[PDB]
Amino acid sequence: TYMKIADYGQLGEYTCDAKCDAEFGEPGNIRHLEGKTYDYRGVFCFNRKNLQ
Amino acid sequence: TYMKIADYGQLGEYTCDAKCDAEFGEPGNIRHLEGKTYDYRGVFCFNRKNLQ
Repeated sequence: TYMKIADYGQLGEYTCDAKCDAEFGEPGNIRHLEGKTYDYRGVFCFNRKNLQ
Repeated sequence: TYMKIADYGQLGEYTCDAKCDAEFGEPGNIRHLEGKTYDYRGVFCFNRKNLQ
């Protein structure tokens, strides 16, 4: 698994220079998603004399 | 007791040189049998003066 940072939120807003506080902004998502892995295999035979 | 192995089995068969296997053979017998032993004894007497 791994992280999938989606979109940075809008944090600042350019307020007026009188208020003694900021204003809330939109958050960001991280979307911790995963993924699997597959396998590959096979076989093959032989004789012993027919190979010597 | 002692061993009495009867007869060695027939193991090999001169098979064809294509099959990836042998063929089973007859077994052998061992006949763990026993035997006892007998005893032999007797007595004979004498006088004492008549022997001096």
